[PDB]
Amino acid sequence: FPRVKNWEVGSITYDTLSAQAQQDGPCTPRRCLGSLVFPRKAPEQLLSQARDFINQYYSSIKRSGSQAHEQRLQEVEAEVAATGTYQLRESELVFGAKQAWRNAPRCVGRIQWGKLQVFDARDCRSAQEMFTYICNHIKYATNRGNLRSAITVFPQRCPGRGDFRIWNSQLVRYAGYRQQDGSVRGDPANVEITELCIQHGWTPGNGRFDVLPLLLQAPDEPPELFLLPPELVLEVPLEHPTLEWFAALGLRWYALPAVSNMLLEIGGLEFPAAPFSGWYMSTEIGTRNLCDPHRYNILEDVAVCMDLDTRTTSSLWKDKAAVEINVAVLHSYQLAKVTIVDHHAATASFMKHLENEQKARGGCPADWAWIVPPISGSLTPVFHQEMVNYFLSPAFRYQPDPW
Amino acid sequence: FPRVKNWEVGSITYDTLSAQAQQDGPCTPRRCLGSLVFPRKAPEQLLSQARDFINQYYSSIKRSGSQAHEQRLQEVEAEVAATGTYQLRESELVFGAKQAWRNAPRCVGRIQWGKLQVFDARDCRSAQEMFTYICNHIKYATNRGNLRSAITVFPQRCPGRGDFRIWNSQLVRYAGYRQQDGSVRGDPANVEITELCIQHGWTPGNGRFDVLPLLLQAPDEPPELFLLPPELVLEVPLEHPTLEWFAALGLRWYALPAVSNMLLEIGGLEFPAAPFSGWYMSTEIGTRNLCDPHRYNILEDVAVCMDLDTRTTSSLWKDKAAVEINVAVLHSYQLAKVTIVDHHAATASFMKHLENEQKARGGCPADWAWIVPPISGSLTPVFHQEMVNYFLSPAFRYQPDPW
Ligand code: HEM
Ligand code: HEM
Ligand SMILES: N=C(Nc1ccc(CCNCc2cccc(NC(=N)c3cncs3)c2)cc1)c1cncs1
Ligand SMILES: N=C(Nc1ccc(CCNCc2cccc(NC(=N)c3cncs3)c2)cc1)c1cncs1
Ligand SMILES: C[C@H](O)[C@H](O)[C@H]1CNc2nc(N)[nH]c(=O)c2N1
Ligand SMILES: C[C@H](O)[C@H](O)[C@H]1CNc2nc(N)[nH]c(=O)c2N1
Ligand SMILES: [Ca+2]
Ligand SMILES: [Ca+2]
Ligand SMILES: [Cl-]
Ligand SMILES: [Cl-]
Ligand SMILES: [Gd]
Ligand SMILES: [Gd]
Ligand SMILES: [Zn+2]
Repeated sequence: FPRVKNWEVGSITYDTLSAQAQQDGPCTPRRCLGSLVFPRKAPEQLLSQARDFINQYYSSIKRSGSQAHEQRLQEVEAEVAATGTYQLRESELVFGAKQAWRNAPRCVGRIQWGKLQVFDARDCRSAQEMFTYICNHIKYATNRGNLRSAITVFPQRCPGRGDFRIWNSQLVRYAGYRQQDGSVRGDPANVEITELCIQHGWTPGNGRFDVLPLLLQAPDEPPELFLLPPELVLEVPLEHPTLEWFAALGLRWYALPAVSNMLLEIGGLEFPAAPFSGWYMSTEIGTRNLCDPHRYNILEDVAVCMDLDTRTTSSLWKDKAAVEINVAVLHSYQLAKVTIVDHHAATASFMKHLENEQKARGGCPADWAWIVPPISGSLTPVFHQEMVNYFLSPAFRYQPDPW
Repeated sequence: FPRVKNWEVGSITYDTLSAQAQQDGPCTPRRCLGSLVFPRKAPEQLLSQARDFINQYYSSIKRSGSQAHEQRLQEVEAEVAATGTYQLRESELVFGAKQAWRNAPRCVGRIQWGKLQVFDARDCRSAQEMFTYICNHIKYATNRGNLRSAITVFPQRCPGRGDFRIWNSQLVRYAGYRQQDGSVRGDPANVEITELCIQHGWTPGNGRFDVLPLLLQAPDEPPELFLLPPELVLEVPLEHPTLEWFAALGLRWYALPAVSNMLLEIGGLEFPAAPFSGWYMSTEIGTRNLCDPHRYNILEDVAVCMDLDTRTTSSLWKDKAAVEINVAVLHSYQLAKVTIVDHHAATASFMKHLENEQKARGGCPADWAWIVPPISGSLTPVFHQEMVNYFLSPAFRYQPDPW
């Protein structure tokens, strides 16, 4: 059991849950690979994961080993012998979706993990039904700006059948257009999906903030291109409380972060289409999406407008510009009554989550590199907290792109 | 070999040097412990370490497999067989100290690793001569503000005789006076060594920036107290370029960071006293030392004087105050003409180092959590660089406090 210390307070805890880690991460005693974004890369096997998820579920509701427990087990045995897969009960699916959030080591927002709206789309067929399940997700989750966590679970993977996939990495993304001068107009992260929407017959725009269509894929069919109703996509134009020229930069961002390209794994079952959404932490927008050199890369533009000395690094013009962009994000979302959390509040809440989980299950998988915010690292309490990273199931996992 | 990606550029390398990692770290495939501050804690083993180190030395001078190379291997073999230990040649000690720096995964300053002044103190015989070696180090390294990197190597550990030790964690450190109610006047990080100085006869001040004496330990002797000559301890009064009241906070910091409590390991030999010094990166002073809640903890005081809304996190008052403190540190050192580097220049030079080392050795041991600075993380290039962490020798190691 690894000993983990908080260096600001001096307290000591032991992570006993890590002993239960299901799958293997990339690290070995010879070398640590914790900084890598991708830690890389049947029926008797499926049953072993299915059984242990069922034992988890019944333990969580006290029905440990009771009458319903053994019958659920024998039910799954027969289903897999008959079909090669099995179906989850609706409560097992809700439980599994929440635990997979709960287990996500890179999520700072997990204090909220017990509050998630699960929409069961497992009866889905055709891309037009996908699109309708999706549009209902967006409307429920946006809630006119009072954002609410939700996940929509499309049908699981099963043998011989194609897959339900959402090709977009998020439900709301801005286009990125390659151009003759080499660079990109819009979001460079989305250059690949933007030329795929264009390939599949989408006439493009020419703005830096053109909302992309959806490329939805039903099993064993090409993807179909749907346009989101513009009144369903809530956006926040960015202004600054005191810098009147900030608004003239024409920056904006969207209200709803809805990740649509990860795979949900519950009890050996795999759901390659299960978009989930919550709300944003301010640094995600104002530091990473707007100030990453390979994203909108606006930081020098703001610094020029602030009349900072951009010819020496030691003036900290980069630091001052980033702070005001983050201020603009917080101010604009609050003025628009869209849910947003600043990085100080979020990390403080994650510390409370760590304490809750220490008592609930003896530890908490956490990825320090991703929990610590991308600005003001050591000004937040998570910087001073040692963390243990490991993989538990149910889980959210990366998956190959469909194409 | 592990594949390593830079996400700003897209470039990919493979760290083939990690396959040579001798000593094991704390991670397993089950769980990564990369965020822990302390990752750890006879003839034929000594020989294999000595042989490896000699091989390194002769590769470094492009004379591998030469007559000199084979003869030095045999010579080390004969001395170990006769005495159980051996002595480094002078040239080997210089090379080994530079390689220990080169190998230190938590150091962002390693672009400089070849420029290191190595003072050989292995004939030192008393605490009094120890103090003279230390004063000569400080005088050379300080160089009236034009800082020069240096290390002084005291005698190696050997059987049947105590170690040389410097009890202080750095050669220059401010007193921390622990108060009855748990508060501290001075630097809270130095409360232990402050109480040991007093217990060993030092008459304490009552300031916040009182320079501590040195407790110097010769073999098999209690530590002895030595006062540093005030004229050898260069200090920088802190002022801000545009906030004139900042000067009235009465803050100061010292010019020379000189770590004195780590163990230097070279070719299986151990040097428990081997102080080394370079110059500061400004975030060490302005962010960690002055703004850590468990250090000087000045953030709220500064934010109040700047008239910031400290009642709500979403004002980003902490971020704004931390930036101006960091500006004051850089401005103040530049005004005093004392060497300092800001976190942007330092991290840019570290990216150059990684490219150099990829060519030279096929990889570079790097601790992401320590290389990324404590403010403005994703605004520096190292945030977006995947890193592999591992232990090479020669090495600087932690060791228990001698009391
Ligand atoms: C309720 C508000 C939420 C906030 C403020 C929040 C915050 C965050 C942040 C800042 C990250 C780091 C993402 C990045 O830097 O790219 C993250 C990661 C993650 N979150 Fe949360 N999150 C929330 C809700 C949710 C929900 C509802 C789920 C799923 C049910 C979830 C699952 C995940 C996963 C799987 C990751 C890791 C993604 C990856 O590894 O790429 N989060 N979260
Ligand atoms: C020349 C300018 C240098 C700069 C700007 C620099 C910078 C740094 C910084 C910022 C750290 C992190 C320290 C902390 O957070 O406590 C570090 C760690 C370290 N530095 Fe450097 N350094 C320099 C020179 C040197 C030299 C000359 C040596 C040894 C000969 C050295 C050896 C180390 C080691 C071993 C560590 C790891 C300390 C630990 O693990 O606690 N550095 N350095
Ligand atoms: N895509 C590539 N790299 C890449 C890899 C990983 C990433 C990180 C993507 N995380 C997006 C994300 C995930 C989780 C939470 C949020 N934020 C939230 N607050 C919420 C979202 N939902 C409910 S809350 C955002 C980005 C890019 C490529 C590599 N090669 C060609 S493309
Ligand atoms: N305090 C404890 N732990 C503790 C453990 C580790 C640490 C980290 C200590 N880094 C000090 C340091 C190291 C390397 C470089 C610099 N900076 C420079 N620029 C240079 C210095 N030389 C040439 S360049 C500063 C600090 C505290 C305790 C344990 N038990 C009771 S207290
Ligand atoms: C190389 C490194 O793992 C990569 O840049 C990580 C670091 N930490 C992160 N932290 C968050 N929150 N989001 C990220 O995308 C990343 N990227
Ligand atoms: C818990 C965590 O490892 C600890 O706070 C580390 C994080 N990164 C660091 N990085 C540097 N450069 N110096 C430090 O002291 C630390 N502290
Ligand atoms: Ca100007
Ligand atoms: Ca000899
Ligand atoms: Cl995003
Ligand atoms: Cl220091
Ligand atoms: Gd102007
Ligand atoms: Gd002024
Ligand atoms: Zn690891």
